[PDB]
Amino acid sequence: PHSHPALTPEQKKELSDIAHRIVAPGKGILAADESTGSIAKRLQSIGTENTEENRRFYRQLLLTADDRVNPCIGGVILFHETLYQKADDGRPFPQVIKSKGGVVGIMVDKGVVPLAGTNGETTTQGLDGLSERCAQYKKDGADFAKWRCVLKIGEHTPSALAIMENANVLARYASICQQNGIVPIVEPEILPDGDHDLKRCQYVTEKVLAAVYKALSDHHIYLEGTLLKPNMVTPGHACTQKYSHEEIAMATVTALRRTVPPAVTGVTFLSGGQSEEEASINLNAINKCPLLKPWALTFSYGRALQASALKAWGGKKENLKAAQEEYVKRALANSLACQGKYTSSGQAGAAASESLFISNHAY
Amino acid sequence: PHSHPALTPEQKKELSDIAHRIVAPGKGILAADESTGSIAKRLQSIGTENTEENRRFYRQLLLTADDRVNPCIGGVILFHETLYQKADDGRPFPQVIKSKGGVVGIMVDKGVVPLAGTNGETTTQGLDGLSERCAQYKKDGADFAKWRCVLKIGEHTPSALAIMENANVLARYASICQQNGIVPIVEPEILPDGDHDLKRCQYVTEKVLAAVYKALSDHHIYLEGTLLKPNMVTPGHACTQKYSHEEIAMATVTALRRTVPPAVTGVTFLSGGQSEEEASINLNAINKCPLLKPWALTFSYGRALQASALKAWGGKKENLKAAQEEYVKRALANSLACQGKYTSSGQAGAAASESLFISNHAY
Amino acid sequence: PHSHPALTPEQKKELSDIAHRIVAPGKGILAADESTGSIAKRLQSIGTENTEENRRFYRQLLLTADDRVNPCIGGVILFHETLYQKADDGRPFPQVIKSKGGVVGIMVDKGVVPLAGTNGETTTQGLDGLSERCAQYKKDGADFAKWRCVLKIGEHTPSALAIMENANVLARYASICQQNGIVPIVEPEILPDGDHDLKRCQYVTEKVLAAVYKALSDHHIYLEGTLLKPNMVTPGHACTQKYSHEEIAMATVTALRRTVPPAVTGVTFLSGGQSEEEASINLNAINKCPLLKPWALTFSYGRALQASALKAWGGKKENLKAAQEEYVKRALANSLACQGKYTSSGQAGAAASESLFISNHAY
Amino acid sequence: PHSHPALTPEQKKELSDIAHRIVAPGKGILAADESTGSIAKRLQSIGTENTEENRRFYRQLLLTADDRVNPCIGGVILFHETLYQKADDGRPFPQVIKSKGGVVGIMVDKGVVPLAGTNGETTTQGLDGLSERCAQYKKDGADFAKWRCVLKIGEHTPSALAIMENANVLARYASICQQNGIVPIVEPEILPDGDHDLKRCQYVTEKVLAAVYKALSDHHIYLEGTLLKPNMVTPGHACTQKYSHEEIAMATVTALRRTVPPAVTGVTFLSGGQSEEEASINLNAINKCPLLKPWALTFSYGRALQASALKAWGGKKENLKAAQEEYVKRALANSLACQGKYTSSGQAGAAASESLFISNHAY
Repeated sequence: PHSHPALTPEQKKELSDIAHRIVAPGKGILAADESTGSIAKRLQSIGTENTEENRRFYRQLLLTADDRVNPCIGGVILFHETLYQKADDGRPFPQVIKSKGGVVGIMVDKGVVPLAGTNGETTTQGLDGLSERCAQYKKDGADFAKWRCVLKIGEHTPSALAIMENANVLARYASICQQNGIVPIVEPEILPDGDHDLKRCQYVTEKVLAAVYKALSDHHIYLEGTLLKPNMVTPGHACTQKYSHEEIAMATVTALRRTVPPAVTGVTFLSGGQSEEEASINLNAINKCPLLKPWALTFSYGRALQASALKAWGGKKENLKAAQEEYVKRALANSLACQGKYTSSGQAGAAASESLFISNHAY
Repeated sequence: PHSHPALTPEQKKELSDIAHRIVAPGKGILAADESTGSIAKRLQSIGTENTEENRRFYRQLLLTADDRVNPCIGGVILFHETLYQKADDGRPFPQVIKSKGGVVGIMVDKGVVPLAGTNGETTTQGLDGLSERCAQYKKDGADFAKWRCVLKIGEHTPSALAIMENANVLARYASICQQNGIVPIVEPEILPDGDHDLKRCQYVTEKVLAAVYKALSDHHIYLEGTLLKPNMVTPGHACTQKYSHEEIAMATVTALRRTVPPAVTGVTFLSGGQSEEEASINLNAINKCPLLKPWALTFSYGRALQASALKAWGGKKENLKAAQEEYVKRALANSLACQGKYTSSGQAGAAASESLFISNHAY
Repeated sequence: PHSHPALTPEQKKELSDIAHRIVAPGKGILAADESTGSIAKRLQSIGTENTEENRRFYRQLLLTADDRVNPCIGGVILFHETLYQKADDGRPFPQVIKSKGGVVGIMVDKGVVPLAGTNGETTTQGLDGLSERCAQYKKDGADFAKWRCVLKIGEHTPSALAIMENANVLARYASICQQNGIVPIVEPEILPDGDHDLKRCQYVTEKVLAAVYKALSDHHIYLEGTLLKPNMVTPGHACTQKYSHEEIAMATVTALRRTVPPAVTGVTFLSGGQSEEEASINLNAINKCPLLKPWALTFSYGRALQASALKAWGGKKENLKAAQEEYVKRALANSLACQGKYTSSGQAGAAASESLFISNHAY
Repeated sequence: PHSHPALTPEQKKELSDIAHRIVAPGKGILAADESTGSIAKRLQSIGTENTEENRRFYRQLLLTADDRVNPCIGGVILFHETLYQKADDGRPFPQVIKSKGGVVGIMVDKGVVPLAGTNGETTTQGLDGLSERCAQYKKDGADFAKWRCVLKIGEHTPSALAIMENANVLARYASICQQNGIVPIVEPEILPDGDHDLKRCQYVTEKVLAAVYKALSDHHIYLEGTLLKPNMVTPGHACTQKYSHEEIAMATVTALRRTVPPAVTGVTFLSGGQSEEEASINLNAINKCPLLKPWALTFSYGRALQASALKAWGGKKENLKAAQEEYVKRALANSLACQGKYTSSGQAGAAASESLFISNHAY
């Protein structure tokens, strides 16, 4: 084949730098990119009703935590609106994040659309005018993007089509991102739904990440300028078998060692519906695993950094400080976790709510 | 693999029915899907302003030609605007087209975008929200769609990536279209720009189409409810070698025979810069080839059907009929060609001057 | 991509001719390429020891059937032993077959081997030193070869690995073949085992062939110099649903129309455990399907052309004439079948015999 | 996809162990797999006849080395003949190797065959009956195999086909090996021929490796029981650009980092026509490269470990020890190089190579 460099030595430089700053030792990613609909559900869980002001206030709450958070938070992924909102003192949100030492992230995909002829599988849209939006985003203080692709494990899922198609689109988004000085977080999300064991999930994970990286190679993606946001290898939510956090750290680290090349700056694990405590404990064991990890293994948590804070806040403006505290605790807990310096109480405790719902809550 | 029917027998029936109505014996397709920018170039050449009224009137001009055209036109591809425009009688253009026995088509892609790391190669965007647009377009009288993917021949083109990428986007588009009852026209266009000869073009056409069809298989596209709009195998527009139309017809038919499966209802060739007369002659000879053709071999012309009409229109009502007649002449000339009944007219007058470069100065 | 002529006009010529002559109207293929072990199993049934003499005589009994078979069979696939054997008159078997108007075939594959990591799947070996063997076979009067890959429909079969593998190995065998002036018959045999219905078989068959022809394209295969020896789309050998001959005919032709490009000279269906009469009846209805078939649709039968002959012989020389007749009559019946001119006393397809799997005993 | 364990936990364990022994810190591989034909040319340069004994004596010379190489040689690759030859003391060669601490290897490929339609490209044969060959070789002390694949760089090479095909064939060989408890060494040798620079080769290497690993994943290969035998990223032999060993080391490790998953136990580079010193120097620079190397970077040298010793022999049986010493020094030198503790420099001024191409004479 004949090379035709998509990026210049300088473009590659900026990309690597940004990536290495987000995953810097002890730092992780705050997933604050809940869409108006996602947040609407969560605000109502405490009794609060959805509204722009409430969203701004809530996001501010997380973003204006005391400086203890600074060494823990390497980046914050935001939703389109929050990016253009301002703190009570009139300082635009990206500036607050930036002054705290982090890089501003943006959710760029436009949701998942079904694939015809599949067993309910999907692909993700958002490629239209992506360049134009990536140009505005960076100009407005965005250094990285996030694009989510969902995969599901079943009797005949994920299919060859689902895997190859989803990989191919993630590769496209990534390519576009780099061209505009944007670092792309490739999120090949395999859903925990099902009763499949640890082996199945691990096996699936290996297969999908294979396709993912081969695709990136075909599309000429600069891996040093990318972050991987995969799922931790765990059993299905309906699996009757209990596994030790070590088995999870094992299955996870192994899948990665077999599919993720060293050039990848880092891996930011998603909480995937795990309780706050559990999320940190697993991330700890993953960094406590004897195997050789060529890249950072940190977090990119959403609910696993907001649960207790949301509850403690309860919409009560007076509860601002009490709510921010919970946020801070989880952040520090995970800061240690991505280093293997975390200690828990063998379970979960307060951070153990959530609850598994099977065909019960439509709303 | 495990089947999961994308379409029910009823959906397939409709699709196969529509695709058959467009490529019926002796009928072709009128491409009137120029966008505000494309049509502008054509209006300014004759001296007419690029106004909505002017575009509307010219579009009407062709869409209201005498009934002799009814048997020649199986479908008319319209641009979003023209689709929602009314004729002087207050009737919506689609109703006007379908009353005259024509099937209404719509252009749904959003243009070509660069592929990073390639040699000026591209891909096509437009998939975002396509289902909602296709579902709605169906509600407004459009029965078929059109999507264009541009490929190019060069020292290192088309590349594996460009081929794989465009082939995949086309299959995505089709899948979506068929889910909304819309018949997809795959348009894997291989540009004639260059100095390459017949052999090379043919060779590339065979690879592009093989890839295109395998992609449709992976995507479970219903081949019976599809039309393939390709380029005719011709040498480059700078090649130094005269080729008889017979050779062109041989190379073209051979290429299609090697890659386009029989189930494909019809092939609608595009002019691609050929003179009106040349488009008719090559299409005529294609149909005259001794090789077995298990699919309709007709046209889908733009400039090759409109060239003389635009010129004979002058941009004023006075030449309304004078122009319509040129269009009528060209269509029935091509109507005969897609059956092997056309007989070369010759060359003497009423030709079209596509841009003034080395002519006149003070007129 | 760029061209590098795999074959020259003269080579393409020779191949196209050889292939067309074998599938000439009314003509089919006799598949007597049973390996020493395979034939031993058949001889054991009639009470005849597996002696090279016995093998030579039986093969002779088939090849020396009077001139009535001449217009019926255009090709004879032999085993390495048979190719070098001589008939009673001292003339070599290929000369015998040749004088009778047929072209000699030879099996070249080395059997199937397991694909580790698959649900008991296989792939086929035989590529090592193939070129050398093909050059020898050619010098010895062999003008076409046979390579068989086995695939199976089941719970998680056939898988992507198997499909990709066999499709690719066939293309290797094919390419080599064309280089040595041998016409390759590509045989992607999908076993009829299992309780899978007709629709399942059609789907898998469609997908397998789509992979096959994409593979041939990648390897630059000359489709006009190739034959396809597929399985008919029939229900599983344990299906409880009863199907008519017209249904299997429609399913087989539809599948083919969706995968086999017009350029492919001919399709030589295999028996696949079908009865002698059932095979010919199915072949006939297939050629009586209203759907346009761009290529020849003949047979390449083994047991479906030998059973009665082999059975009547009983290892007794004096039964020679009776045995050969059972054969001649079988060839004659199929000769009409490939032309769609086969009708038994009743002007309808004969009813089945056992059909146990449809009875109440299969519940 | 669905998990179907190709190897039991103990099978994986055996492979991991073998592969790890071969590339333990400080150890490398001795490449003595020169076929009878190839070894002949070498013997001709030292005025020696290529006979049964002469070859055996030469192989003995290397294998019956002073125990000082015991910590240097992790494994030795033998040709089929040598595997069944015995040393003067009456011990079969594989016995000598084992006792001295090294694991016995055997190259199993049967040479390269031309790919049709390509610009003189190739693929490798050897898969036929490979399984039974492995079961026997294993029986006779073999623990690891070798299969070479050649890919040349040029105007349009390597092609997508050569990459796809060679990758698939390497994976087929790998699978068959692991099935018989043999560690397979994947060798996609990218020829250094031509005037292409450093960047072109790195690019091609990245592409080739990307395909190799995807194919291994598709075939369900156990990465922990495999070794890659790639070329170092070095410019073309006809290139006219001076590159320091530091530039070579950088380009090389980065390529592996972007493709080779950390699970790959080790990488045993090949000399690629390099001189003994140059190979030791480049390997040293490669190991002392600042970037994180998750796999063992060692050697597997033929000429670069025999050159001087071979010359010293010059047929004279007396020269035995003097020649054996030159080999010991080379082994020790490289033993230090595979750890990045080798005193050197490398300047094309004193002891230079064919620097003619860089010379003004090449203008």
